[PDB]
Amino acid sequence: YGPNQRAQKKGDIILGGLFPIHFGVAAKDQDLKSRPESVECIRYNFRGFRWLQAMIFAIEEINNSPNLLPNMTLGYRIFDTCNTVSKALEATLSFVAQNKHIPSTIAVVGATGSGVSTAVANLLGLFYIPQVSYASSSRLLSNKNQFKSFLRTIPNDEHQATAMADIIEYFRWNWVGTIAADDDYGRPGIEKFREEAEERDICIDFSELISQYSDEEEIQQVVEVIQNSTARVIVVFSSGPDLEPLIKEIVRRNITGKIWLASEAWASSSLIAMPEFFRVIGSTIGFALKAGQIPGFREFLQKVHPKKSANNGFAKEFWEETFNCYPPCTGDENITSVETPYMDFTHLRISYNVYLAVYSIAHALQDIYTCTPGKGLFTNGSCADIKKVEAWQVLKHLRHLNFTSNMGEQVDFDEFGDLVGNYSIINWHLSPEDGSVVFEEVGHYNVYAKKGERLFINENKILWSGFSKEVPFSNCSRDCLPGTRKGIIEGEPTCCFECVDCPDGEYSDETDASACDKCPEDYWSNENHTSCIPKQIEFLSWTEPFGIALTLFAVLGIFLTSFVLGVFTKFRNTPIVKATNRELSYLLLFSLLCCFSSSLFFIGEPQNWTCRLRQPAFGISFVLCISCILVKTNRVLLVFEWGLNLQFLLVFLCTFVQIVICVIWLYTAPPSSYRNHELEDEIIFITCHEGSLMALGFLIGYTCLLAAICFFFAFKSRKLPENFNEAKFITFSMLIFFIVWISFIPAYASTYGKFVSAVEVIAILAASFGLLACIFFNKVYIILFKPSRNT
Amino acid sequence: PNQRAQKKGDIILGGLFPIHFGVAAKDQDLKSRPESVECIRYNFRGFRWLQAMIFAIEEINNSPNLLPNMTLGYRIFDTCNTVSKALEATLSFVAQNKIDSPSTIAVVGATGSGVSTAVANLLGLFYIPQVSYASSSRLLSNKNQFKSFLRTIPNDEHQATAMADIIEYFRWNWVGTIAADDDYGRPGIEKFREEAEERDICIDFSELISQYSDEEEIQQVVEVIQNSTARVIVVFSSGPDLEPLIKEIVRRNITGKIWLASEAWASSSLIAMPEFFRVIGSTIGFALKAGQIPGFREFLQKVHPKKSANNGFAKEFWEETFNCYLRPPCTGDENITSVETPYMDFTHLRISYNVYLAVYSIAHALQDIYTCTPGKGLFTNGSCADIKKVEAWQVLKHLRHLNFTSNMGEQVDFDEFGDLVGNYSIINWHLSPEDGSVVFEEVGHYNVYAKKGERLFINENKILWSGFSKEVPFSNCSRDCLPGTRKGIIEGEPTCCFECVDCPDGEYSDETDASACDKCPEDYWSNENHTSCIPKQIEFLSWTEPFGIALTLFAVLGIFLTSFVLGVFTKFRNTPIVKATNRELSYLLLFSLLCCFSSSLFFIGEPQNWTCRLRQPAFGISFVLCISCILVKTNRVLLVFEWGLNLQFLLVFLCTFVQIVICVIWLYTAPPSSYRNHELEDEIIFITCHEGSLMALGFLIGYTCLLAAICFFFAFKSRKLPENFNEAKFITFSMLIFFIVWISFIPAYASTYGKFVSAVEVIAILAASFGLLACIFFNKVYIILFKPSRNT
Ligand SMILES: *[C@@H]1O[C@H](CO)[C@@H](O[C@@H]2O[C@H](CO)[C@@H](O)[C@H](O)[C@H]2NC(C)=O)[C@H](O)[C@H]1NC(C)=O
Ligand SMILES: *[C@@H]1O[C@H](CO)[C@@H](O[C@@H]2O[C@H](CO)[C@@H](O)[C@H](O)[C@H]2NC(C)=O)[C@H](O)[C@H]1NC(C)=O
Ligand SMILES: *[C@@H]1O[C@H](CO)[C@@H](O[C@@H]2O[C@H](CO)[C@@H](O)[C@H](O)[C@H]2NC(C)=O)[C@H](O)[C@H]1NC(C)=O
Ligand SMILES: *[C@@H]1O[C@H](CO)[C@@H](O[C@@H]2O[C@H](CO)[C@@H](O)[C@H](O)[C@H]2NC(C)=O)[C@H](O)[C@H]1NC(C)=O
Ligand SMILES: C[C@@H](N[C@H]1CCN(c2ccc(CC(=O)O)cc2)C1)c1cccc2ccccc12
Ligand SMILES: C[C@@H](N[C@H]1CCN(c2ccc(CC(=O)O)cc2)C1)c1cccc2ccccc12
Ligand SMILES: N[C@@H](Cc1c[nH]c2ccccc12)C(=O)O
Ligand SMILES: N[C@@H](Cc1c[nH]c2ccccc12)C(=O)O
Ligand SMILES: *[C@@H]1O[C@H](CO)[C@@H](O)[C@H](O)[C@H]1NC(C)=O
Ligand SMILES: *[C@@H]1O[C@H](CO)[C@@H](O)[C@H](O)[C@H]1NC(C)=O
Ligand SMILES: *[C@@H]1O[C@H](CO)[C@@H](O)[C@H](O)[C@H]1NC(C)=O
Ligand SMILES: *[C@@H]1O[C@H](CO)[C@@H](O)[C@H](O)[C@H]1NC(C)=O
Ligand SMILES: *[C@@H]1O[C@H](CO)[C@@H](O)[C@H](O)[C@H]1NC(C)=O
Ligand SMILES: *[C@@H]1O[C@H](CO)[C@@H](O)[C@H](O)[C@H]1NC(C)=O
Ligand SMILES: [Ca+2]
Ligand SMILES: [Ca+2]
Ligand SMILES: [Ca+2]
Ligand SMILES: [Ca+2]
Ligand SMILES: [Ca+2]
Ligand SMILES: [Ca+2]
Ligand SMILES: [Cl-]
Ligand SMILES: [Cl-]
Repeated sequence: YGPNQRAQKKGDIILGGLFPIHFGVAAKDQDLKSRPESVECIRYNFRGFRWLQAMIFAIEEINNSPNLLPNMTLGYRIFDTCNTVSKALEATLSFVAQNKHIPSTIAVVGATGSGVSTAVANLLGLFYIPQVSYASSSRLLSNKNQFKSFLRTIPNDEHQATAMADIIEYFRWNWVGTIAADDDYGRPGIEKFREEAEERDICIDFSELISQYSDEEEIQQVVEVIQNSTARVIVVFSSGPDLEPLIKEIVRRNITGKIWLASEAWASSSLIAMPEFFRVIGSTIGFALKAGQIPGFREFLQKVHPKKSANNGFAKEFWEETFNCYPPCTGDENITSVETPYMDFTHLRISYNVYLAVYSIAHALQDIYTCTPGKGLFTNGSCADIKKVEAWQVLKHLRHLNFTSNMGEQVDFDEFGDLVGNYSIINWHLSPEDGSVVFEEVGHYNVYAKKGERLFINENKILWSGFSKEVPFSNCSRDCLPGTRKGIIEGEPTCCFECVDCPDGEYSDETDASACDKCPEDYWSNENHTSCIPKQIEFLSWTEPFGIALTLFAVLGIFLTSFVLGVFTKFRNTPIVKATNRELSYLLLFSLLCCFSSSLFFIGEPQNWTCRLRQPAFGISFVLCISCILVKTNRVLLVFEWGLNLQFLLVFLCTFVQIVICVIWLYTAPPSSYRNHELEDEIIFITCHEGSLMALGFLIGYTCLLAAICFFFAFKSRKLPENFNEAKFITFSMLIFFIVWISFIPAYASTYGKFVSAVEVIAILAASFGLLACIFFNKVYIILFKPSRNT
Repeated sequence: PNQRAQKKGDIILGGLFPIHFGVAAKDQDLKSRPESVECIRYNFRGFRWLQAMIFAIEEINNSPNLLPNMTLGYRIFDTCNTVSKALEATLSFVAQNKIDSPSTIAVVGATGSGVSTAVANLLGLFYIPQVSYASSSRLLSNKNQFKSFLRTIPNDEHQATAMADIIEYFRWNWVGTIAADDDYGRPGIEKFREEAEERDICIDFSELISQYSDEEEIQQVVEVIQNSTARVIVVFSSGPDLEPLIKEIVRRNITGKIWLASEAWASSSLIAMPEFFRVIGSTIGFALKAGQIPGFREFLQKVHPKKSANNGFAKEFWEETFNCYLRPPCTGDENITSVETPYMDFTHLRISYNVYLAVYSIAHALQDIYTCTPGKGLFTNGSCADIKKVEAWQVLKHLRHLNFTSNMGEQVDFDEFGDLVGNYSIINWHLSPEDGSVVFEEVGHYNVYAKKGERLFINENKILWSGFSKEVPFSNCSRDCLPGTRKGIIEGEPTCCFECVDCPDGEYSDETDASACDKCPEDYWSNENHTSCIPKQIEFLSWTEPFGIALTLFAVLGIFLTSFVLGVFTKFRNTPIVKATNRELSYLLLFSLLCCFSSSLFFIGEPQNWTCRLRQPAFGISFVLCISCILVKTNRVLLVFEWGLNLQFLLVFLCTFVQIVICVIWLYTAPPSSYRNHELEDEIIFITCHEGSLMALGFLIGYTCLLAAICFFFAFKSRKLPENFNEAKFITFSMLIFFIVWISFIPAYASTYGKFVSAVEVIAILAASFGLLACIFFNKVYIILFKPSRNT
């Protein structure tokens, strides 16, 4: 006969009912020293009584409506579960009694716990009795090979975990921790969330299991792992009662920084949503089912009375727990005078599910009632009769039930027995009028939209941590700027890293970089390694300051030479001084002008033209000059041997020799004007590799031997003072030439491109200048100052 | 139910065994009234288990001491591995208590964690002891919900720990998981995921299966298995819930993986088939420890459908064995020893022993109830119960405090969670050479009593991989990191597969699998392979150095020449024939030159503050002395312009001090610093000497050069006064050589590093002073060695 505290009402058809009027049982572990007696449940739950009242109201409204099942009445045998499996199981045993004078229940609306409903459906489905639950939302109840006769008016919990992952990815967090009740409601949900979050590149720090029967040390361990971690977001998948101990311990230890992502079961629970817990838990964003509309329901709630309820048996205990009677009292108080979750509501969510379940079973019964004897759902097109209806026929009609909810909706269960709905997203607020926690809706989750466009959050209503209004930071490691790269911290997950600076020559312009990048050769990483500033190029320039000095020196040399040439041109036909060789004079002067001009080739970038011309350019020009001044010496060879052609002919041997060398590189290995940087790695010199070294040596040596013979012959006879004994002058000249080159070799041996070229040009320009000077200074002086030209 | 094994007695036990493997797959669309479902495939192992229970019961009934005059009856049913059959059997068990709101006292068995949960939810309602023998889920240890559930099989958390330990023992880190979607696979796989994740082991994929998943789910699972690179696959499932996946695997011929079997299917007969074995090679599984039930086999060899009225399962057993009918009509004369079945083709009793132990434990609980004495009982006030009217909760209370010895001499004692622990044997699938059946050879041990870390013990010499090879396959996400490289993140992949990037020059990485390169200190530099660093190159002139050798020999030759000429004078040193000049000035100049030369001693090795801060000013003073001496050497027309010739000495001993002045300044203002510098080479450390005070060196050098310059001007302007070979010209040419050398040598000092800088400096000095000495003496020495014409 089941328990004695129950709600009961007769009728042709009887429906079952399991509601959590209490919260749990008295935890007195029977040591079995005596016969174990029936355990007792302890706490009270006004929400559960609201649900039971909703079911009773639905049945009464069905019995009152004249169209749905006329000339037939609905009865019920509603029991209490106290949220435990033992009570539900004894109740269901009282249900299926007559199967194998007692009424035979045809349908069961209840089992609000996914652990409770599992154990109930295991037993009901053995007799094929339809069980229409309203609040059990575990996914395991979708295995229609196990629970053959289980339907539910509440959506499955897959979309809830998906929505949790979507919310976490929307605020751009990647470091969270998960808590789930060690039950059939938290385990599968947390596993689904784990996979959905790992596929979205989200890292999970810790994962713990709790329960209302967990001892104190395990709660200590959980609080420790919560405190010892850096994750700010905590995804809780549990119900009110199985969460209350952890909340009490967290309030006692005063952990304040975290953010709670509430699941639907406890996001609106009065056990948790109280101010003293609110000050500590801070910000909670949770889900909620869609509201309902049961017109005329409040006026039914306001009529509950202990004496006017013979059918209802829990009304007495309700009166007691709400007024503390039997301190005996009157029984004529007002339910509106005290504030309890009973009528302190604005949106009916689970009560609407109970209403809908009762109405769906009534509609299946009507469907069986309005049959046509030819188009039935059973074998041979036959159909069943409502006077001897059995449970399996009602199950058959429920599987194919498809009707219209008074809100103008379509109600029809899937092939997995469940419905589907679109969640509201609420965020906990503190009412400035009362102090109580009030749930304000801030977002929506439509599950029909395509994957990726389902969530809609209105961020300006979310109140963060009570005061501030910017999204808190809950990443593992700080995201560091461009110029740096991620660096593995071994042991830690893929979301936690250090970041190391990029070396020079590599850059990174992106945030969250995986590696730095080498830029092309003529580019180089800048001072912040964020962008390769185009590199600089090494060579002498014309606007260059020291290049300016050099070029002005060259111009002055040419000016002096040409002006002296013109001054001669005054006396150019007064052989008074031209007792020397006129043509040799002009030739030497022009050779010097051109050698000077050669410096044109050392002030800018070398194209093959520039380099391979300039170098041999000096060669020929200076060699001409030297040979000319040399032949300027006494005619000893002429004395030893058809016009003076000889003199010209003489020079026009030596010259060719070196012109010879030029042509060789013209077709063997001409110098290469190319870019070189390997010795600087930051700036690219533009140098000119010698075409054939030893052949340059040969050239220079030939020239120096010509100069050396000139030197020897000018000195050895340097003491024959003819017209101021220019032997000595030219000797001193050739020696200056020697010394300059000598001393300047080192620099050429120990320097890069730029100053190498600069020193080379200085050397040449100045040496030729000195030659010209040493040869003319005296003569010009005398023929400008002492016009004593008779001998 | 109708078919059952029933025997009467004073005390009744219950049993639940999977005689069949499952029910006939047929979906009732409920067009008609549903009827009793039927079971399809036979299970000889379950029948051996049932026979073990019956054998234990009858043997206890035959013992004189254990339950002396009592009698044990039993009512054994079949679960068909489904929940509905078990639940209707249970409803048949609790009929006596159900009528409150043939009473059994205890039930032995569920065989399945789902069946166990569904049964214990109902049995714990009446406090009836349920002693399972194979239910190994961890959810049944929650004694707040399953009050009266005891099991004689170890829990399955140690099994997940053992699997993680095996994986980290064979050095794998890229694995994948498969689980049955029931109360046995899900908790085990979650526990293994935790245990692996804490050991830094990666899990590539994670799937769920069941015997009811249709072709598309299995195809998606096989796609996930194939499109991955993990070789090791852990499987937490039973035989039936794994058979479809195995069929699909053997059809698609996936033939590369390594299977880590859980206990349920490691020794299963549905999976251990020779045809499946070709593609499921290299199977490594767990097993319970063997038992000894003496006299069991002979009891098995007596089954017969006629002489078994208590047992009812014998008829279908014979029909399934001989494939007969009681199509060809059957006859009770066959030989159960002829056909080969999982019934009698066994070698170790592992789950039959658990049934034996469960029955014996219930018997010993009843015994403890029986040999109790008043005042020493366990119930209220020390009171004790009567065995002739024993109730279920009393046997439960006695079972919680049960402690006895097995037939093998071990201590059976249920933990406070109602489960006794045991070791694990570790087997590996082999192929029998004779017939061809799969043979399970024991290759390892797992002791749960040893401390964490030294529990596993594998014998590598017996494991054979893939049938032919004998080296452990490679199943890592990425190949290892060789020395000289470092790990590099791939943005999307998990932590255990990376890339290999090279350490830059200046950093090395000797360790394998290094997360970052290390920079060697100031003294060292990376190798070529960036493996270890070697010391950075030092930079300075050395004495054994070749060019240092050339320099030092030049210095020695200079000193030799000077000193030899000094001695040659010493011959004529008192013949003022040539000494018409100033004797003492002569000696002073010669000594100054010898010492300036000797100064070169300070440019051939590393500078200590001594060396640098002495050498530099060393040249200063020595050469300045020499210059002033030769200078004063010119006739003092200034002296005429101006008590002994002290004046001359005094003269010089002004100028000198000036520069000695400068020295003392750096002596206490900023003396040069002999330090190491490398920033311009980064590979070899020069050992240079930063100037103490630059502009003051400039002042010093300038003072010296102005002295030289006045000497030059005065020697030339009068360079045409040929007194004793007009040495005015000689000394002028000298001072000019000095000038030219310094001029031309400035550039190198301006454009070079340490080493050749010092070398050029020393060359310059040495040679210049040499030339001075020469230009001043060559002629005079020549004449007084060759033309001794000294009269005027
Ligand atoms: C925490 O880490 C995540 C990445 O794991 C960051 O999310 C990125 O945010 C930027 C800016 O919106 C996006 O461009 C990226 O696409 C995001 N990454 C991914 C994978 O979507 C997040 O910004 C970090 N949190 C903070 C405060 O910076
Ligand atoms: C799913 O959430 C969405 C959000 O409103 C609801 O879909 C809307 O319903 C109304 C009426 O059909 C339309 O005006 C909107 O256009 C719909 N939005 C979209 C994107 O289609 C819907 O009501 C929710 N699901 C249920 C069963 O109510
Ligand atoms: C599990 O672990 C070992 C088996 O390897 C058993 O301990 C050994 O038992 C024998 C005899 O009992 C001793 O001689 C050894 O010294 C033991 N070895 C160690 C390391 O202790 C142990 O008995 C097994 N546990 C059970 C319940 O059988
Ligand atoms: C696969 O990855 C693991 C992870 O390191 C490697 O394990 C290492 O193996 C060497 C050799 O014994 C050990 O010295 C290391 O200590 C191990 N690493 C860790 C963190 O324990 C393994 O070597 C890799 N597989 C192969 C074939 O190289
Ligand atoms: C401008 C100069 N040539 C310069 C530039 C190219 N050449 C050179 C020398 C040395 C090295 C490296 C080394 O050996 O250390 C590389 C190049 C020396 C020149 C012009 C005309 C006639 C010359 C007659 C005689 C010497 C020079 C002459
Ligand atoms: C050995 C030499 N001193 C050398 C070495 C140190 N000093 C120096 C010069 C220039 C720079 C950098 C720059 O300005 O480019 C750095 C150091 C020049 C010396 C010895 C004795 C008397 C001297 C009298 C006059 C000049 C030199 C004298
Ligand atoms: N889905 C919840 C049931 C539930 C929904 N809302 C609730 C509110 C309070 C308690 C329980 C619930 C479960 O599986 O347990
Ligand atoms: N322990 C398994 C059942 C099991 C163990 N060993 C077995 C051998 C054969 C069949 C089933 C089993 C479970 O929890 O369900
Ligand atoms: C709890 O922690 C917060 C952190 O600031 C602090 O403000 C508050 O005073 C603490 N309250 C108690 C009771 O410790
Ligand atoms: C309760 O008492 C009466 C009867 O219900 C009602 O009119 C009254 O408004 C209620 N009291 C309050 C404070 O609302
Ligand atoms: C049944 O479902 C269809 C569409 O699915 C809808 O048109 C109809 O209104 C539903 N109800 C009935 C009674 O057909
Ligand atoms: C199956 O896989 C194995 C290994 O690749 C190969 O030898 C064999 O040919 C494949 N096909 C069949 C039918 O076995
Ligand atoms: C047949 O039964 C008996 C056992 O007593 C014996 O002849 C023999 O063992 C059995 N046959 C075979 C092949 O074992
Ligand atoms: C259990 O039995 C053994 C053998 O009598 C004994 O050693 C032990 O003390 C007993 N009690 C416990 C708690 O083990
Ligand atoms: Ca309930
Ligand atoms: Ca990923
Ligand atoms: Ca609640
Ligand atoms: Ca780790
Ligand atoms: Ca079973
Ligand atoms: Ca099996
Ligand atoms: Cl509600
Ligand atoms: Cl076995």
